Amino acid sequence: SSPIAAIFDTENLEKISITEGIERGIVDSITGQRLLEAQACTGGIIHPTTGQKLSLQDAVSQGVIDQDMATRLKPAQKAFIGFKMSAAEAVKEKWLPYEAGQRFLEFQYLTGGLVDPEVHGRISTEEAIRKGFIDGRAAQRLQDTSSYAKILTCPKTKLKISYKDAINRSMVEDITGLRLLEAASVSSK
Amino acid sequence: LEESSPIAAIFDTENLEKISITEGIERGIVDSITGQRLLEAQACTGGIIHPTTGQKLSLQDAVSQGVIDQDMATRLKPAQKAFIGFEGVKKMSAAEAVKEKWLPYEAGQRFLEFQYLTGGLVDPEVHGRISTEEAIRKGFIDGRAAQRLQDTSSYAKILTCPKTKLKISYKDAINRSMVEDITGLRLLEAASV
Repeated sequence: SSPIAAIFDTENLEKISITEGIERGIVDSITGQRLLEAQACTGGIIHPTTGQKLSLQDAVSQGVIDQDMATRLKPAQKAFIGFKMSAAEAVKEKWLPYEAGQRFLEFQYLTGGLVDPEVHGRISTEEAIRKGFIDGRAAQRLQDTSSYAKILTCPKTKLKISYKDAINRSMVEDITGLRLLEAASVSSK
Repeated sequence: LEESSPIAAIFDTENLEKISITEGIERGIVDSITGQRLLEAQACTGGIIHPTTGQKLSLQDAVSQGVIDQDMATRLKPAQKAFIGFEGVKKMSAAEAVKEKWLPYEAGQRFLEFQYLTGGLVDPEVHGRISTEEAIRKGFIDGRAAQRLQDTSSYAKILTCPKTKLKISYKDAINRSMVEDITGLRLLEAASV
């Protein structure tokens, strides 16, 4: 699946970047950062309208994310370009908290499979196991997308949801092909 | 296999058909305690598994859909809590609940094993599964408890295998289960005696 690219501000019926969603207060800062991390660790920050995958520096330049966010996303981008080492390895080497490494791997798994920084390519879970990125247990966890940590506050319902839930709830924009997550100022629940 | 999806339902060998655990109990091919435990394994891992759709259900919805009966839903509350979390007194995970005597050791242990065998212990905080390393980090279990979970071969035989009627562990159940072709749902065979 494609990563969630941007936010759909239901109340204002318009697509906005995750950053704007945060600015508007309809996507909390943590959730927003995590959505952005999901982009960085899977190829790059997604321009909300062009769909172009961007490096953090270009994202900042294009106004897709601000400098502070760019800073906080460094580990996420490295989960893609390498720390080269992968997020799983960074967690092992005490460079990245488990929580972070786990979501990065889930972000990658849900979007095509774990990323192997060394080749930019994705790899099968069998290969990730072989590479030591994950063990069979982690593989079963990853494959069981229904049990992913509810690390996001659904911007619309305000309930805790996983990134798989987010993808499930996301809608695709008219052929930009971009996956949008609806957001509201207050819970729709 | 060391880990796998939770057993979802029963394959009634005599009738060559998949039925819910509840139905297995009803037809007397799965005893109520074993059936309850198979259901606990589902409840503590996210939800009662709908036998046909595979969707995870709250106990309430499972009762509403006839997937489990009212009395069973009552008996499954602790297992569901093993997933959603035990009221803080900051929700407690199953392991913590055992420590605070809120959950009998046996029930807690069953739940931890069910989770472990199906991907990893559940962190009620984020309602997701975590590596054992992380569970240790969170203080859910210490190395000793982690070692116990790892030795799946030594899990208590808490189930009566629906087919052989012999006592087996959940690990055994998963190893003796069959994956239903189209659905990917894990079934345990059951026969009458």
